[PDB]
Amino acid sequence: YTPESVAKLLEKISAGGYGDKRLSPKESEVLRLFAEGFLVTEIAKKLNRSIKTISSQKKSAMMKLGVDNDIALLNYLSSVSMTPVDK
Repeated sequence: YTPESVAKLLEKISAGGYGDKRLSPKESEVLRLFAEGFLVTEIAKKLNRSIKTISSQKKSAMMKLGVDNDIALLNYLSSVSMTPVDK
C-alpha cells in the first residue's frame, strides 16, 4: 500500500500519467480497490471472480499505463488523483 522509499522513488520515476484521461471500466475497478487497500486475492473475491481474470485485468492496466510494479499503479492513481482518498 504505502511503503516510504520505493513510494518517493516511483512517484519520481512516473511523475504524472496524463495519457488516457479515464482508464477502462474494469481497469478503474481493479485499480480503485488496489488503491483503497484490497489485494488481487480479495479484489477477485469482492468483484465475484478468480485471481486469474483479475491478474490479466491488472496486467492490462500495468502494460497500457507503462509501469513495472504493483506499487507503481498505486502511485499512478494518487499522481493523477482519480479517487478522493489521498492515500
